[PDB]
Amino acid sequence: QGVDPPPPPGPPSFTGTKLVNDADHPWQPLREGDIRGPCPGLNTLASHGYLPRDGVATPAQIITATQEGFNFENNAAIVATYLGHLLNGNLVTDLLSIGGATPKTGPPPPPPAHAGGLNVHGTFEGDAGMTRADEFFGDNHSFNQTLFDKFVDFSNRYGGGFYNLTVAGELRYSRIQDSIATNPEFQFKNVRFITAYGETVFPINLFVDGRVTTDRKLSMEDAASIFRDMRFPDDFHRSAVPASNEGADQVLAAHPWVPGGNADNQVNNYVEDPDSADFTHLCRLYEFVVGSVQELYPNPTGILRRNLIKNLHYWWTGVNVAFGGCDELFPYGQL
Ligand SMILES: *[C@@H]1O[C@H](CO)[C@@H](O[C@@H]2O[C@H](CO)[C@@H](O[C@@H]3O[C@H](CO[C@H]4O[C@H](CO[C@H]5O[C@H](CO)[C@@H](O)[C@H](O)[C@@H]5O)[C@@H](O)[C@H](O[C@H]5O[C@H](CO)[C@@H](O)[C@H](O)[C@@H]5O)[C@@H]4O)[C@@H](O)[C@H](O[C@H]4O[C@H](CO)[C@@H](O)[C@H](O)[C@@H]4O)[C@@H]3O)[C@H](O)[C@H]2NC(C)=O)[C@H](O)[C@H]1NC(C)=O
Ligand SMILES: *[C@@H]1O[C@H](CO)[C@@H](O[C@@H]2O[C@H](CO)[C@@H](O[C@@H]3O[C@H](CO[C@H]4O[C@H](CO)[C@@H](O)[C@H](O)[C@@H]4O)[C@@H](O)[C@H](O[C@H]4O[C@H](CO)[C@@H](O)[C@H](O)[C@@H]4O)[C@@H]3O)[C@H](O)[C@H]2NC(C)=O)[C@H](O)[C@H]1NC(C)=O
Ligand code: HEM
Ligand SMILES: CCCCCCCCCCCCCC(=O)O
Ligand SMILES: [Mg+2]
Repeated sequence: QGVDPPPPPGPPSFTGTKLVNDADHPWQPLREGDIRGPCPGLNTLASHGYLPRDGVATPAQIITATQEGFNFENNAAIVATYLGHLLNGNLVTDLLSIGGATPKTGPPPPPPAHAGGLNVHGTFEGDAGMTRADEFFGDNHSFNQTLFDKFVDFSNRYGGGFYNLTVAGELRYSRIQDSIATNPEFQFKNVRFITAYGETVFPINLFVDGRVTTDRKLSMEDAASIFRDMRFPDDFHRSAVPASNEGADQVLAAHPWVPGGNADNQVNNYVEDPDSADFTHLCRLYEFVVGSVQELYPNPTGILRRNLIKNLHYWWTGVNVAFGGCDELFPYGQL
């Protein structure tokens, strides 16, 4: 009949480096029914058993796994997790697929809500990723070797054969240009505009071994291991401090860019969207997503309403800090 969802975990008691690829968290191959998706972080945590190996988890499990496995900073974890859960999870069973649809999330919600997982395109998952292709081309979730070859090429050209912040700036812009030129449905606004800059520094801040204190750069071997194989590097130690999107501002500054998309189902036709969230208007992202949730859940009652109210509040607790203060919205009132 349903779960009563607990508030998110706080930061871990211990926030230093440690071995995370350890005997208790072995890489294992996929079994029948195991779900993986567009996030290499969550994929790796699932494939090492930091998350349930089937790739379906509670918000609380995701937050603790990202903290334990990578030292993802607590508020960043809260912002990402409840965004994903509100839009793509089952609020009654409190389960989120890190990939596509699965009976493992339990009885479906009332449409147009779907609990279809992180693979669902258009409000969270979006275009111009590093190792995943745009949904327009037919597969937004699988590793794409051609795109990884470009990652390697840009690492050779700008990072001495490694991925570093200079490479991130160049690759992000070039990937936007690829999508402008080839994807007539290309969108780069609202949630995606914000998440696309953070995702380009996560490999530097979180995939580079935490024992490396200076000149942080990711080898192509380690990159392939995580992005393709969902496997921690041998002897991997997590970041020595909680971390998330440090340096994302510099990635944007290297090639200033404005939220928008290709208009009128045509390539090379990018039009700015002045109403979109951007990095000096972050609260628009909060308002936009609350609106999206109302479209998914036009008139909830009972346990569904209760769990929506709670999850919206949990998300706001992270957003309020991460975005430097946003007025909380109450689309369904209070408990
Ligand atoms: C991601 O990874 C990449 C790749 O690893 C990494 O790139 C390195 O980035 C750093 C900067 O962040 C680079 O280091 C800097 O290089 C600057 C450019 O150097 C060129 O020009 C120099 C200046 O020349 C003057 O004099 C000549 C006359 O001889 C004249 O023609 C010019 O017009 C000019 O006036 C020159 O010195 C330099 O050449 C030397 O070094 C090369 C070897 O690279 C050698 O072949 C030459 O014979 C010569 O010894 C080169 O041609 C440079 O200006 C800059 O200098 C500043 O800092 C140093 C010390 O910090 C001070 O001494 C100096 O006063 C300056 O203030 C600095 O050295 C580095 O070269 C990149 N490496 C590679 C391989 O690309 C990114 O940083 C990474 N990103 C992150 C975020 O980590
Ligand atoms: C892995 O990921 C890669 C990279 O995203 C996918 O490859 C891309 O696939 C798409 C779809 O086939 C390609 O898009 C098409 O590109 C044509 C132009 O290509 C040239 O120009 C680019 C640079 O701008 C070069 O990189 C490329 O090598 C070519 O020289 C366009 O003409 C096409 O447009 C036509 O169709 C659209 C859609 O209907 C219309 O809007 C247009 O008006 C037009 O008629 C189209 O956009 C894209 O070029 C591919 N990129 C690369 C680098 O290969 C893989 O499919 C994917 N595969 C898997 C399974 O891993
Ligand atoms: C906390 C919960 C998390 C959620 C809900 C989440 C969700 C997502 C989603 C939906 C994408 C696809 C983005 C898109 O196509 O637009 C993505 C990409 C990504 N995530 Fe996660 N993520 C989380 C945590 C993490 C962590 C901890 C890391 C790093 C350790 C990470 C690293 C990445 C990277 C690098 C990408 C880009 C992949 C690519 O472009 O090739 N994420 N994530
Ligand atoms: C891929 C996981 C992250 C997705 C969720 C990120 C949404 C907001 C990112 C941070 C934007 C600025 C906030 C900050 O700097 O603290
Ligand atoms: Mg994507």
